Amino acid sequence: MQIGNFNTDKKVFIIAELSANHAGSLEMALKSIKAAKKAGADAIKIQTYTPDSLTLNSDKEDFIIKGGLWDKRKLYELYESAKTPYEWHSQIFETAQNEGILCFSSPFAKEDVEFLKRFDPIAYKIASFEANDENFVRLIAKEKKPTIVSTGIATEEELFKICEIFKEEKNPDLIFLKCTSAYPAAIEDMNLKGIVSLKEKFNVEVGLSDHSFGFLAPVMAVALGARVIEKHFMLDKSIESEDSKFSLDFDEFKAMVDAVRQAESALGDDKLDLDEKALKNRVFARSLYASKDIKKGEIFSEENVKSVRPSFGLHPKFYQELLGKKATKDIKFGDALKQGDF
Amino acid sequence: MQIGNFNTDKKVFIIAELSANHAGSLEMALKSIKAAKKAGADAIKIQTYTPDSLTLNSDKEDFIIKGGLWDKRKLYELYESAKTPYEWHSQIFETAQNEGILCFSSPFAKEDVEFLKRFDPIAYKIASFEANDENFVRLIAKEKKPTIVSTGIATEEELFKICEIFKEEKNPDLIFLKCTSAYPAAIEDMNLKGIVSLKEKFNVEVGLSDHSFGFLAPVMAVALGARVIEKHFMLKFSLDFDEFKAMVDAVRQAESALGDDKLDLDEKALKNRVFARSLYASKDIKKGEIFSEENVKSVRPSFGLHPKFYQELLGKKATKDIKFGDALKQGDF
Ligand SMILES: [Mn+2]
Ligand SMILES: [Mn+2]
Repeated sequence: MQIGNFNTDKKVFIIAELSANHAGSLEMALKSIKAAKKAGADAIKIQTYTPDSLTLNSDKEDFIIKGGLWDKRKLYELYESAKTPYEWHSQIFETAQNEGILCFSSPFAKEDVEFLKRFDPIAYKIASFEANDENFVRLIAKEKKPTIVSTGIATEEELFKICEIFKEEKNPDLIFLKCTSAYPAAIEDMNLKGIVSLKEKFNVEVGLSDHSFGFLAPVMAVALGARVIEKHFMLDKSIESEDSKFSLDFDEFKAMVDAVRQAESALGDDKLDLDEKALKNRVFARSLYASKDIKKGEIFSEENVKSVRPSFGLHPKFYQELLGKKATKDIKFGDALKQGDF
Repeated sequence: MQIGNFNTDKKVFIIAELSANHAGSLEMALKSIKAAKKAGADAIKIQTYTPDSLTLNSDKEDFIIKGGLWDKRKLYELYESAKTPYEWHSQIFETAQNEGILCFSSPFAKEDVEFLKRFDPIAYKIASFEANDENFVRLIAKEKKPTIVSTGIATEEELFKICEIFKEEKNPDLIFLKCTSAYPAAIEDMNLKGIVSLKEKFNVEVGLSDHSFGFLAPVMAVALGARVIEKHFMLKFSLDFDEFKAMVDAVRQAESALGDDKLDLDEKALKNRVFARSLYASKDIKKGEIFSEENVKSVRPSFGLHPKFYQELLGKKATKDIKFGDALKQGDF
């Protein structure tokens, strides 16, 4: 299957999430896009929403944040500061095109999709929190583009309902991501084998949305069959934002890309053919040799035939058939047995 | 599957290959066994052979080594110096029990197996070079013990014959290892996907014999389904105590991060579902007003109606006065 011009069955699709790590600056946003391409990412993912896309402008208990940096402010106000403006989208997509990196966005409402259609995005991203919204999922499926869905909070019934919707809307490019929580979350809670379970149960392509640090999660995801890797990206390590705690800077993201690319090539082939190095080591494989001198007409036995290294003699499969036959030639001790010697 | 007292379906069986890294001194060998437990290995594997077990005492071209440290010497001479003497096995096995680590050996001839039977080994190891010897494989398979086999040089036909032999001799504990060559071997040449193919084609347990440095091969092997990791240990391609301990911790890190296939929501996943989408009143709604896009909005948090009701809810009438920002519930329509 293909995302834009990218074959995800040949290379792992590494996505750098621009997220809110532009810190409200278009200059930092454009600087981050070219650096993600320099880091080795294949696509940049921005978030397209307005506060109306996400929540309600209300003073009620449900809509005020508890305990965070916004310990008593509104959800509408939080999403306002972290929003990626519509005004930047023209420059963001064009800057990604100039740098050669792919670009797509994560919408959060119907209005964001209608705005995104003017860019004709190669793919769509459904965040974990919007996965249980069938009407939103159906609206994105009608776009007939590869859709990546985060399964962080979705139940199996909801994941099954997502599949039926994509089959209903005749959209075959559905990808499911396993989510890993950000530290101090423990490694035991990663459950990276859910990548395999997601592929088997729902017959979709699978990937990893990694909010953890290090190489354990992305490197194992490649081995587990994940073909899309998503990591949050920020240009600077002092660029404080709403996601700077679990994001990667240019150095760590480039290092993660190299770790994932090494895993890809180290996955190699299923074929059990003997490589050039394996054939060089097969010289010292077991083979049948003469463990004593054998005159013509003498019969072969355990006493004059021995399975030894190197492999220049008869293959050890001949041992039972060879035993009891008569030598056709004079065989000195240490001679490699050949066909015709018996 | 159980190897001795080790249950291989719960934990990855990490084997430290002592090989000839004792340098011909029993004092160094016993120190290596004590370090394997500190590194986190579950078993140490020694080699049981005499030069007769491997090759012939001959000066002919076939039996002289080319290009190594033994650039023109005999194969018989190399195996004589690198041998693990039979006299050491008793102390080696007794040291393994005292340190709490498992111990088994790699035989290379019939005579070596009969010597090992006095120790009742939990498992046997067939080196790659002996994998094409069906008479040797049949002899080891008849021991009815878990047998780990290196597929480094074995052909597909030979691997099938090993399975047929183990099926013939009714020994079901057959394990195949994928081999990775040592430096200068490239990462591209690893072909670690053969771990899965070995499991699929031959219906055996799979493992990794790693001669490479780093964590790429062992950590990926855990993800690929390997339940045996084999590494050479020394107190050129071996690992010291620090490198082996670092690899063991890396392998155990991979195990815990593998987790479950189960897709149930964990405690952390349930905490984040609070911020899932739900149906709320996006305007004030008087009793008897019909619901529409203008007065119903799917938003965060999740305290309102589940978004599945959006199609059914649209067009129905409110049964009560609903204010803006109110979570929609069953009975509001
Ligand atoms: Mn994320
Ligand atoms: Mn080895």
